[PDB]
Amino acid sequence: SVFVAAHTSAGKTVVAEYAIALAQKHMTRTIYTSPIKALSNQKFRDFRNTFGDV
RNA sequence: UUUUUUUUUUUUUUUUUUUUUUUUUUCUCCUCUUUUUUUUUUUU
Repeated sequence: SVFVAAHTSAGKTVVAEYAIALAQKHMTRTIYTSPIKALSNQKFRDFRNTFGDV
């Protein structure tokens, strides 16, 4: 279990997409929670063309 | 000078069967009178 306290936004997302890529090697599922509508779809768009299905 | 968030119309389909109209009651029952019975025959 990891807690992160930093300042840059995308810098914290590296471990997030590390876990996301790690799930498909484990065949499990992951949930991403974004408590704002604009950011909720930006990560989906970022990871759609990047890999897999979101 | 009034921001931000609260998903939606149950899943399933590629199961066998070798009979035949109907169907099941009603009891014994005083017949009145000119008769033997006439008769061939011919014209259809």
